[PDB]
Amino acid sequence: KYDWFEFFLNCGVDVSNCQRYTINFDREQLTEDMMPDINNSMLRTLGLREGDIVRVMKHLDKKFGR
Repeated sequence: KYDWFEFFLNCGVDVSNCQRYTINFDREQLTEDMMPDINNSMLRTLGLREGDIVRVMKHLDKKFGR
């Protein structure tokens, strides 16, 4: 099972939100292979705060060379 908590922490998300977002990603069946498909709309659907959407997308864009 993918460690979403570590991923959010590495994005600079605050520890409380890391817990909440991990619960949500796990429940909603998000996996590592889906990371290239993640966009702002989806993160908003998954309940991320606007600041955290920015942080996570900045990380993913850097990861995937965008």
